[PDB]
Amino acid sequence: GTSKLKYVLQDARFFLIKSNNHENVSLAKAKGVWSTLPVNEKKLNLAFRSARSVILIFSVRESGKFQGFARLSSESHHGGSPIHWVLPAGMSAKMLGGVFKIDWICRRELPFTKSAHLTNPWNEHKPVKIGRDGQEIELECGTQLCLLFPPDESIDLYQVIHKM
Repeated sequence: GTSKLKYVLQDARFFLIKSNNHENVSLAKAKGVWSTLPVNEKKLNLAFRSARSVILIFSVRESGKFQGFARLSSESHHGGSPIHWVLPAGMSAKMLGGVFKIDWICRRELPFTKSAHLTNPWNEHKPVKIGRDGQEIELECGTQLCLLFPPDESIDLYQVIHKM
């Protein structure tokens, strides 16, 4: 069903994540972590304290798809085991030093062709697929986008709900 999913998304904030490569999204799905550049890291940390749920919606550049979405379960932290991110050109490991823990809500993909009817008021009403890494997605557009994903029957949102 979708009722627990809607409860998790109630009054959530949504952020678009643009990964330059598939490897890092696969690592994130296996390990339940994400790292981003400092400008977005600060924004996510602020958002985490402000809303019952902060949702990251992942898209790998050039893939034409979203690869899933996840909920922040922590603010960023430094000093753990260095995550073996594949680093884009010009990006240093220190730039991804802050690690967020995430709980995946859906690990299925969604093609951009299926979200063409959704525009983001916080990015000039451009289709929600369009946006820089870290672009915030307005509540209604983000909720509807998440509800477009195929159900991920492997995930039990009961544990997620208890962290809210």
